[PDB]
Amino acid sequence: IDPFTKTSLYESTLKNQTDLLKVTQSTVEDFRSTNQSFTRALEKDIANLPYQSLITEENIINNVGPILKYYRHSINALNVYLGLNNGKVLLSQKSDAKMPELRDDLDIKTKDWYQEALKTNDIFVTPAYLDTVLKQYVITYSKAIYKDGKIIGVLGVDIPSEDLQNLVAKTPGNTFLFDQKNKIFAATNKELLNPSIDHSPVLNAYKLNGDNNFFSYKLNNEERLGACTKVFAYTACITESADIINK
Ligand SMILES: CC(C)C[C@H](N)C(=O)O
Repeated sequence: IDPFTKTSLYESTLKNQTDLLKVTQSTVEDFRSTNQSFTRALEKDIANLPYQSLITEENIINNVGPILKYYRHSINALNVYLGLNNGKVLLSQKSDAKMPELRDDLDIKTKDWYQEALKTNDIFVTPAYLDTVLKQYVITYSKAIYKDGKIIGVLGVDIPSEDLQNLVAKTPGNTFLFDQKNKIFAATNKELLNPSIDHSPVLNAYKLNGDNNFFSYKLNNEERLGACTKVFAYTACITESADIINK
Protein backbone atom coordinates (compact mmCIF):
# COMPACT_ATOMS: atom_id res chain seq x y z
CA ILE A 1 0.00 0.00 0.00
CA ASP A 2 1.44 3.38 -1.03
CA PRO A 3 2.08 5.52 2.13
CA PHE A 4 -0.15 8.25 0.70
CA THR A 5 -3.04 5.86 0.53
CA LYS A 6 -2.42 4.40 3.96
CA THR A 7 -2.29 7.87 5.47
CA SER A 8 -5.57 8.75 3.70
CA LEU A 9 -7.22 5.68 5.21
CA TYR A 10 -5.81 6.34 8.67
CA GLU A 11 -6.92 9.98 8.67
CA SER A 12 -10.43 9.01 7.49
CA THR A 13 -10.93 6.33 10.07
CA LEU A 14 -9.54 8.46 12.89
CA LYS A 15 -12.10 11.15 12.04
CA ASN A 16 -14.87 8.57 11.81
CA GLN A 17 -14.07 6.88 15.12
CA THR A 18 -13.51 10.22 16.88
CA ASP A 19 -16.96 11.34 15.75
CA LEU A 20 -18.54 8.17 17.11
CA LEU A 21 -16.67 8.43 20.39
CA LYS A 22 -18.07 11.93 20.74
CA VAL A 23 -21.61 10.67 20.19
CA THR A 24 -21.21 8.33 23.15
CA GLN A 25 -19.72 11.17 25.22
CA SER A 26 -22.70 13.35 24.30
CA THR A 27 -25.11 10.59 25.28
CA VAL A 28 -23.63 10.47 28.80
CA GLU A 29 -23.61 14.27 29.08
CA ASP A 30 -27.17 14.70 27.96
CA PHE A 31 -28.42 12.03 30.34
CA ARG A 32 -26.79 13.81 33.28
CA SER A 33 -27.91 17.31 32.30
CA THR A 34 -31.52 16.28 31.73
CA ASN A 35 -31.60 14.72 35.17
CA GLN A 36 -29.93 17.77 36.73
CA SER A 37 -32.37 20.14 35.14
CA PHE A 38 -35.27 18.03 36.42
CA THR A 39 -33.83 17.94 39.94
CA ARG A 40 -33.29 21.72 39.88
CA ALA A 41 -36.90 22.34 38.79
CA LEU A 42 -38.17 20.13 41.59
CA GLU A 43 -35.95 21.95 44.11
CA LYS A 44 -37.45 25.24 42.96
CA ASP A 45 -41.08 24.04 43.25
CA ILE A 46 -40.46 22.73 46.78
CA ALA A 47 -38.60 25.82 47.99
CA ASN A 48 -41.32 28.10 46.57
CA LEU A 49 -43.92 26.64 48.95
CA PRO A 50 -44.63 28.82 52.01
CA TYR A 51 -42.86 27.79 55.18
CA GLN A 52 -46.20 26.81 56.66
CA SER A 53 -46.43 24.04 54.09
CA LEU A 54 -42.96 22.79 54.97
CA ILE A 55 -42.64 22.94 58.72
CA THR A 56 -44.89 20.15 59.85
CA GLU A 57 -44.55 16.55 58.76
CA GLU A 58 -48.23 16.26 57.84
CA ASN A 59 -47.91 19.38 55.69
CA ILE A 60 -44.76 17.97 54.03
CA ILE A 61 -46.74 14.79 53.20
CA ASN A 62 -49.76 16.65 51.86
CA ASN A 63 -47.98 19.53 50.07
CA VAL A 64 -44.67 18.11 48.95
CA GLY A 65 -45.87 14.56 48.33
CA PRO A 66 -47.97 15.39 45.27
CA ILE A 67 -45.06 17.32 43.76
CA LEU A 68 -42.72 14.36 44.22
CA LYS A 69 -45.30 12.07 42.60
CA TYR A 70 -45.96 14.25 39.54
CA TYR A 71 -42.27 14.77 38.97
CA ARG A 72 -41.57 11.05 39.37
CA HIS A 73 -44.25 10.20 36.84
CA SER A 74 -43.20 12.90 34.40
CA ILE A 75 -39.70 11.37 33.94
CA ASN A 76 -40.53 7.74 34.93
CA ALA A 77 -38.05 7.90 37.79
CA LEU A 78 -37.81 4.94 40.16
CA ASN A 79 -38.03 6.95 43.42
CA VAL A 80 -38.27 10.65 44.25
CA TYR A 81 -37.94 11.68 47.88
CA LEU A 82 -37.18 14.34 50.48
CA GLY A 83 -35.03 13.41 53.48
CA LEU A 84 -35.41 15.41 56.69
CA ASN A 85 -33.00 16.13 59.55
CA ASN A 86 -35.14 14.01 61.91
CA GLY A 87 -34.15 10.98 59.81
CA LYS A 88 -37.50 10.58 58.12
CA VAL A 89 -37.87 10.56 54.36
CA LEU A 90 -40.95 11.40 52.32
CA LEU A 91 -40.83 8.73 49.61
CA SER A 92 -42.63 8.56 46.25
CA GLN A 93 -41.81 5.14 44.84
CA LYS A 94 -42.74 3.27 41.73
CA SER A 95 -45.43 0.62 42.50
CA ASP A 96 -50.14 0.08 43.76
CA ALA A 97 -50.46 3.90 43.38
CA LYS A 98 -50.39 4.46 47.17
CA MET A 99 -49.59 8.05 48.19
CA PRO A 100 -46.14 9.10 49.29
CA GLU A 101 -45.30 7.93 52.81
CA LEU A 102 -43.06 9.38 55.45
CA ARG A 103 -40.68 6.55 56.27
CA ASP A 104 -38.64 6.37 59.49
CA ASP A 105 -36.76 3.17 58.81
CA LEU A 106 -34.41 3.93 55.92
CA ASP A 107 -31.30 5.11 57.83
CA ILE A 108 -30.99 8.14 55.58
CA LYS A 109 -28.16 9.89 57.40
CA THR A 110 -25.92 6.96 56.61
CA LYS A 111 -26.39 7.46 52.89
CA ASP A 112 -23.90 9.18 50.60
CA TRP A 113 -26.65 10.90 48.61
CA TYR A 114 -27.75 12.57 51.88
CA GLN A 115 -24.38 13.33 53.41
CA GLU A 116 -22.79 14.59 50.21
CA ALA A 117 -25.68 16.91 49.35
CA LEU A 118 -24.98 18.77 52.60
CA LYS A 119 -21.36 19.33 51.61
CA THR A 120 -21.94 20.98 48.24
CA ASN A 121 -24.20 23.69 46.87
CA ASP A 122 -24.47 21.71 43.61
CA ILE A 123 -26.49 18.67 42.73
CA PHE A 124 -24.61 15.50 43.85
CA VAL A 125 -24.56 12.53 41.49
CA THR A 126 -23.85 9.11 42.96
CA PRO A 127 -22.15 6.21 41.28
CA ALA A 128 -24.59 3.45 40.38
CA TYR A 129 -25.67 1.41 43.39
CA LEU A 130 -28.43 -0.92 44.55
CA ASP A 131 -31.44 1.06 45.73
CA THR A 132 -32.70 -0.17 49.09
CA VAL A 133 -36.38 0.53 48.33
CA LEU A 134 -36.95 -1.25 45.04
CA LYS A 135 -33.73 -3.25 44.73
CA GLN A 136 -32.72 -1.93 41.30
CA TYR A 137 -29.42 -0.31 40.36
CA VAL A 138 -29.82 3.47 40.25
CA ILE A 139 -27.95 6.68 39.80
CA THR A 140 -29.13 9.18 42.39
CA TYR A 141 -29.21 12.96 41.95
CA SER A 142 -29.46 14.76 45.28
CA LYS A 143 -29.76 18.37 46.31
CA ALA A 144 -29.98 20.12 49.64
CA ILE A 145 -33.02 22.39 49.42
CA TYR A 146 -32.90 25.75 51.20
CA LYS A 147 -35.59 28.38 51.66
CA ASP A 148 -34.30 31.85 52.68
CA GLY A 149 -31.13 30.12 53.81
CA LYS A 150 -32.72 27.44 55.99
CA ILE A 151 -32.40 23.82 55.08
CA ILE A 152 -35.70 22.07 54.34
CA GLY A 153 -34.19 18.69 53.53
CA VAL A 154 -32.28 16.71 50.96
CA LEU A 155 -34.09 15.93 47.66
CA GLY A 156 -33.21 12.67 45.93
CA VAL A 157 -34.08 11.38 42.49
CA ASP A 158 -33.29 7.78 41.52
CA ILE A 159 -32.96 6.94 37.85
CA PRO A 160 -32.32 3.33 36.83
CA SER A 161 -28.75 2.93 35.67
CA GLU A 162 -30.07 0.59 32.98
CA ASP A 163 -31.53 3.74 31.34
CA LEU A 164 -28.04 5.09 30.69
CA GLN A 165 -26.74 1.66 29.76
CA ASN A 166 -29.45 1.29 27.16
CA LEU A 167 -28.82 4.77 25.70
CA VAL A 168 -25.12 4.03 25.32
CA ALA A 169 -25.71 0.65 23.80
CA LYS A 170 -27.95 2.11 21.07
CA THR A 171 -25.23 4.50 19.80
CA PRO A 172 -23.37 3.79 16.56
CA GLY A 173 -19.89 2.35 16.70
CA ASN A 174 -18.13 -0.16 18.92
CA THR A 175 -18.32 2.18 21.87
CA PHE A 176 -18.31 1.30 25.56
CA LEU A 177 -18.16 2.92 28.97
CA PHE A 178 -16.22 2.13 32.12
CA ASP A 179 -17.29 3.32 35.58
CA GLN A 180 -15.07 5.10 38.14
CA LYS A 181 -13.51 1.78 39.20
CA ASN A 182 -12.64 0.97 35.54
CA LYS A 183 -15.25 -1.79 35.45
CA ILE A 184 -17.24 -2.14 32.26
CA PHE A 185 -20.60 -0.36 32.60
CA ALA A 186 -22.20 -0.17 29.14
CA ALA A 187 -21.44 -1.34 25.59
CA THR A 188 -22.97 -1.44 22.15
CA ASN A 189 -21.68 -4.98 21.79
CA LYS A 190 -23.18 -6.76 24.80
CA GLU A 191 -20.37 -9.36 24.77
CA LEU A 192 -18.00 -6.74 26.21
CA LEU A 193 -20.04 -6.90 29.39
CA ASN A 194 -18.55 -10.35 30.22
CA PRO A 195 -16.80 -9.64 33.55
CA SER A 196 -13.93 -11.93 32.62
CA ILE A 197 -12.89 -9.92 29.60
CA ASP A 198 -9.60 -8.21 30.10
CA HIS A 199 -9.63 -4.50 29.17
CA SER A 200 -5.99 -3.72 30.18
CA PRO A 201 -4.73 -3.26 26.61
CA VAL A 202 -7.27 -0.52 25.86
CA LEU A 203 -7.06 1.07 29.30
CA ASN A 204 -3.24 1.06 29.16
CA ALA A 205 -3.13 2.56 25.72
CA TYR A 206 -5.55 5.24 26.98
CA LYS A 207 -3.28 5.90 30.00
CA LEU A 208 -0.33 6.55 27.63
CA ASN A 209 -2.16 8.54 25.00
CA GLY A 210 -4.77 10.65 26.82
CA ASP A 211 -8.25 11.91 25.98
CA ASN A 212 -9.40 11.58 22.35
CA ASN A 213 -5.96 10.51 21.12
CA PHE A 214 -6.16 7.61 18.67
CA PHE A 215 -3.83 4.61 19.40
CA SER A 216 -2.87 1.18 18.04
CA TYR A 217 -2.95 -2.02 20.13
CA LYS A 218 -3.00 -5.77 19.64
CA LEU A 219 -5.59 -8.51 20.09
CA ASN A 220 -4.66 -12.15 19.28
CA ASN A 221 -1.69 -10.80 17.30
CA GLU A 222 -3.90 -8.52 15.13
CA GLU A 223 -3.82 -4.77 15.08
CA ARG A 224 -6.66 -2.65 16.35
CA LEU A 225 -7.22 1.10 16.65
CA GLY A 226 -9.02 3.00 19.37
CA ALA A 227 -9.46 6.00 21.57
CA CYS A 228 -10.94 6.86 24.94
CA THR A 229 -11.90 10.01 26.82
CA LYS A 230 -13.00 10.84 30.34
CA VAL A 231 -16.69 11.73 30.66
CA PHE A 232 -17.32 12.76 34.26
CA ALA A 233 -15.96 9.82 36.27
CA TYR A 234 -16.61 7.40 33.43
CA THR A 235 -14.20 6.45 30.65
CA ALA A 236 -15.72 6.17 27.18
CA CYS A 237 -13.87 4.19 24.48
CA ILE A 238 -14.18 3.07 20.90
CA THR A 239 -12.16 0.40 19.12
CA GLU A 240 -12.04 -1.15 15.65
CA SER A 241 -9.94 -3.50 13.59
CA ALA A 242 -6.99 -1.89 11.84
CA ASP A 243 -7.88 -3.81 8.68
CA ILE A 244 -9.23 -0.53 7.25
CA ILE A 245 -5.69 0.85 7.08
CA ASN A 246 -3.78 -2.39 6.53
CA LYS A 247 -5.85 -4.20 3.97
C1 LIG B 1 -35.18 6.73 50.00
C2 LIG B 1 -33.71 6.30 49.91
C3 LIG B 1 -33.34 5.44 51.12
C4 LIG B 1 -33.48 5.51 48.59
C5 LIG B 1 -32.07 5.50 48.03
N1 LIG B 1 -32.09 4.90 46.67
C6 LIG B 1 -31.10 4.62 48.85
O1 LIG B 1 -31.05 3.39 48.64
O2 LIG B 1 -30.44 5.15 49.76
